[PDB]
Amino acid sequence: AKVLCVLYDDPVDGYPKTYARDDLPKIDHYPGGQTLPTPKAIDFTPGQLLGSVSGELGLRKYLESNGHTLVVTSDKDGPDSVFERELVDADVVISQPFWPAYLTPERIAKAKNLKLALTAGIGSDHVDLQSAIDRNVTVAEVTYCNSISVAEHVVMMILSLVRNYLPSHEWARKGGWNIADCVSHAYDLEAMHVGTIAAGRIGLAVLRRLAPFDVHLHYTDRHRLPESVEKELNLTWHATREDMYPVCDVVTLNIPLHSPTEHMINDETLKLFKRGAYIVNTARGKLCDRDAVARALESGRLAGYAGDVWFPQPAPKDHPWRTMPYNGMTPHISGTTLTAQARYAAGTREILECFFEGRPIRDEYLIVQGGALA
Amino acid sequence: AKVLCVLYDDPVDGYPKTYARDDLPKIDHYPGGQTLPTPKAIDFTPGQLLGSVSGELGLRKYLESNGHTLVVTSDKDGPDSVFERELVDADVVISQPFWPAYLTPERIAKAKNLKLALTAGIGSDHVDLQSAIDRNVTVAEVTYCNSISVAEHVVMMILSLVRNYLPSHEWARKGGWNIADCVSHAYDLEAMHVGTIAAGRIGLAVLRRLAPFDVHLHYTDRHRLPESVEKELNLTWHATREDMYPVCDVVTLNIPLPTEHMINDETLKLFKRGAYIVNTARGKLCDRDAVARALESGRLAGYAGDVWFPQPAPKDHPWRTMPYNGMTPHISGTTLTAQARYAAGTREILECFFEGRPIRDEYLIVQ
Repeated sequence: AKVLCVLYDDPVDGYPKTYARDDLPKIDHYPGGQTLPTPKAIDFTPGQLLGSVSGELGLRKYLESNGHTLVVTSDKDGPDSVFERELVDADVVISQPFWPAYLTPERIAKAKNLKLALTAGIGSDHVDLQSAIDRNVTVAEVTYCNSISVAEHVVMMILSLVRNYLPSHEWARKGGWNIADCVSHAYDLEAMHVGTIAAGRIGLAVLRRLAPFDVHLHYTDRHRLPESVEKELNLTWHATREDMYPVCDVVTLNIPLHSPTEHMINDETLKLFKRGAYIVNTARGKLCDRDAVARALESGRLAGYAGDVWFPQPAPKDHPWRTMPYNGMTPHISGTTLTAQARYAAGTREILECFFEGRPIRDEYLIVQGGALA
Repeated sequence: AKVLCVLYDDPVDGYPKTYARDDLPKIDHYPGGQTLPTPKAIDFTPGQLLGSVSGELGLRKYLESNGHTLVVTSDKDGPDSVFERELVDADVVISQPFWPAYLTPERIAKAKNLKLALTAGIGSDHVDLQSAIDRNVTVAEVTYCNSISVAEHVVMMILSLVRNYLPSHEWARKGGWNIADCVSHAYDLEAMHVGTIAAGRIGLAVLRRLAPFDVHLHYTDRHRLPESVEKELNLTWHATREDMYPVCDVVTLNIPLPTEHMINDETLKLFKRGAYIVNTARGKLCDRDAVARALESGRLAGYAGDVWFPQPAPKDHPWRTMPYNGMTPHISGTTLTAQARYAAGTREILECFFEGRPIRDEYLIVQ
């Protein structure tokens, strides 16, 4: 079988020979009881860069020693890409949400051998599920692999925005001091009101991490949490987003998106936010209208905006979110720390081991199986 | 009475006319039950810049309407400074740890009217306590005013170091993308081992905030915590600092912090490869060049903090540009929120002092 794996580029100075640490902290299960990936062996050392082209998710020795071929590339866009060329006979397709190879209906029609579409990470919005069903293609992902990673990124960005960390650090780097210039936009997070639009794996990990900061926690969702959990973390429920925005000092947008309406945060909806509110958006770039946010930060209606998702993606070099006032942006990297890479590389092999050996793939990994959802 | 108050400079662009928000979140007491400052009135709006010379801690109308003198200045260094010249007849001296007016024994000897040395904030290391004791000068501070602020700064700096936030943000700002350059030095904080050198108001606030991240918490101190509290956060006790270093992925130095170059080339050999240090206690707790060398060789994966030696740091201080630093200027306990609290506390203390009523017990260092 031919396995076609799309990964992002190597570092500027080349693939790393040495790393900052020797191993990763021991973790056994996710919050809720789901165990970490359980392949029968790995050919990488946890902590290596696996999501880049030279890392190959640690898969080559496993597949080549079993008679399979592995084609790794970063060229994924357009009909003339390496991906679309190798896709015609590819049995398995692997890519990450951070550098995704889209399986459009057109492309699936061209994939005459396709049997398995594997997401090295979380999310399958790049895969047309209807075409997979019609072609009996299995669609799986490594569920829960980086949910905690995203939650850490969010809490860090909340603190950085409220406390004015990034301009303050620049004063240190440029050789200045300027205490008053640092702190005239700096607040404590304590006792602020923080709300999340979804209480999933990410949203609930964020809620638990914000609690000891003595903030007032709010949330909306499709579906309420048990009042067991609402009691434990002393949460306020809102039936709609719009009911939650005006009471919140900080709003975080994560997945799952109940109603993915593009531009659901725009100039009109931003009138519902308190003056000087903060938004942290890791869900999707087009959830917020690009210029409404930029206007809001330049006018002071928003006191800060941070996130790692953009539109378009990757962002052009003059994207306003790169340099607008009081932004805490990073590239799309939050769920691909070296730690998260070890988990979804292990999960990728566990899925490939189950697939090639004819064993059942984990129930929680499956999105589409044998011609229907799973 | 003449009140001499030293504050830091206004912003480069001038004193602000408008602010990012209209008010501050309501807080009633600190962890432990101590209530926030309770002056009989404040003449400022919570959220204004009060720690700069034009902010004046909101005090001028209060002191001038009562017949007092108020001299505000930012010139505090050397014998020819406004502070040292105005100090000879000063009854009250006020300054913040972030821009401290040092009360040396020489200066205290020159202050023939001095009766109260007030810290707009926490800490009196800039005041020679023996000279204050020998001369019946009261030393007071606004206890607990910014302990939570510092603790937030520490957890924020820990996350930024482990996840490589600042180089990642720099790639975005410069127009790059470079996912692998961002994340080839980025890890999760979950399940790491984190230890603190002191479990005081700050150190214990840091521990409580790290707990839901599923880290393994360690600590040393002069006195153990109650086993009620050691349990709540699954703390591991260490009798000495040295015993704590080798098990820690992250080490934080907090006050009340051998306390002078206790982190040096010999001591750094006790740390795990890829350890992170966050130092908000004092700049000299760490040897300046031993830390930088450790970052250049890869023994340390990150160092962040807001305290330096010397202070303010000269423009070529190595900590400004060394690899994997998360430094800020000395600002962690002077957010607008903390300013509102210790400006109110400063007035509460001055009201008690001039009216002859007892100062709060928890405010007093020397009486």
